[PDB]
Amino acid sequence: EPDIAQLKGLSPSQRQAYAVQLKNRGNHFFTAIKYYQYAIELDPNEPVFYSNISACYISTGDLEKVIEFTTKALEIKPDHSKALLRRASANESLGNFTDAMFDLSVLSLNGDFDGASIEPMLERNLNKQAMKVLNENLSKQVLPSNTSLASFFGIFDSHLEVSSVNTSSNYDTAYALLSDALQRLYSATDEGYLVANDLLTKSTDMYHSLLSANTVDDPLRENAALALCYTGIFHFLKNNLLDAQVLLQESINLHPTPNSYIFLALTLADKENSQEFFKFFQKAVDLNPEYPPTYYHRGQMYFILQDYKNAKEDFQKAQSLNPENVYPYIQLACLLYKQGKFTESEAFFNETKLKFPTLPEVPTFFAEILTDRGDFDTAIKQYDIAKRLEEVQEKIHVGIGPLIGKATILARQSEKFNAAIKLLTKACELDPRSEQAKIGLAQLKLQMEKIDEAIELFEDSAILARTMDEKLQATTFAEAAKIQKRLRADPIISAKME
Ligand SMILES: [Cl-]
Ligand SMILES: [Cl-]
Ligand SMILES: [Cl-]
Ligand SMILES: [Cl-]
Repeated sequence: EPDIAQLKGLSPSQRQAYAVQLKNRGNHFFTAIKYYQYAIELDPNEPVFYSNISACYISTGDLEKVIEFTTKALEIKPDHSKALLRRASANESLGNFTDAMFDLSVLSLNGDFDGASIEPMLERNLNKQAMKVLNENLSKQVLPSNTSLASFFGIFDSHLEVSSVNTSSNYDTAYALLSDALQRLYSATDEGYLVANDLLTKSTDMYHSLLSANTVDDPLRENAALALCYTGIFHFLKNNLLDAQVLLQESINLHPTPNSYIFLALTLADKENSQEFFKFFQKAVDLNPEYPPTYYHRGQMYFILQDYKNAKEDFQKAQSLNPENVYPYIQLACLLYKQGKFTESEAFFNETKLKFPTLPEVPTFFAEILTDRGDFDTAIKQYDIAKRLEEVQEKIHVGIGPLIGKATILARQSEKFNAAIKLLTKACELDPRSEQAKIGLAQLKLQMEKIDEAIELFEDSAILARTMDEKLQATTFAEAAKIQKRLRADPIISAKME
């Protein structure tokens, strides 16, 4: 109704004075947008007009307009508390979680606001942003670390496995390759795992071809089942659960074996419903009640489930079937510890050490328990002993586990900080597929303000991580650090961060 174009043609002072009057009218209509817009048309240099309009759009629910006009207020007064809080809210609603965390971060730098009163919204936006990025990445061929692989295959009898290839077929022209793949697998070396993965795939292809012919042997079917079994579990280790189940069932259909059932159970495992897991292991036991790895793997599930009695019996059975394998001893000692029986656990570890004096598995798992007890001094010494034993072994036993355990004690103890960096850097070099090593190193990079390097280690770690929870954890660290990068990139912000 007032003629704004006409008022626009008046002197700056008149326009400024008329604009206050227009804004005043707007404030009344508060009982509005039209009058604030009029005010802005006349004097675009008053943040009050923009902040007032943005309050209108909150009322009307126009989120995009709230962003537009809070931003206009903030261009003039970048620490306008009301505008920062409104823009963060609208941004959170629109799914712009990074922009919400940036404005909430700037807000906290205002000493008028208790950091603790803003942290819950920073945290909520961070978790939303991590889940957004994780889901995007999931929506749009790498092995676990050599340390993890040595651990996974540690229970099996290397010589038994390699010898399980049948040389009596009249049709099997492929078995030398399967024999080679298993020899390389059970070498427990860096080269071994890489080689095993490619050679098991190639073997499986060759068996798929031989099985397609009109003439096939039982010895042949058994070798094909064995290739499929190990290729299946490699799929599982590569986080390809679907192709894992397919090949493992193919294997079982050809020639049911304990390993085939153990590997299938592992692939489909879920502690929150256990029934199928235990049926698969009972069938594995049926196929060979004297096979130690069946009982050991079932004991681990009972352990996870806190069925300590059944876990003890299964580990004892694995132990009695193959007393020369250190793993059932370790788990028995760990079982004692988790039941609050540290003194018995410690005695069991000491007896195990006498039986296996050169194996770093013993001090490594014992150091883990001491760390859990807060006995950081003694844990360091046990990690030191494990590290020295590991370095001199021919095979991988505990891999970089000791370097990680020691660095982690040193890093949070706090001089030693450089010692922690050197340990974790060595660990990353020795076992480049270890997400544990990358994440530990990234945490220290953050503390010395190498944020770009942190981000890269975190993101690489999420791609490496196997479980959804571990992928989400590493994504969360990456997304948090990207916010840090963004804040540090503004020198005014960065000075206030000091
Ligand atoms: Cl007028
Ligand atoms: Cl204005
Ligand atoms: Cl999350
Ligand atoms: Cl080590």
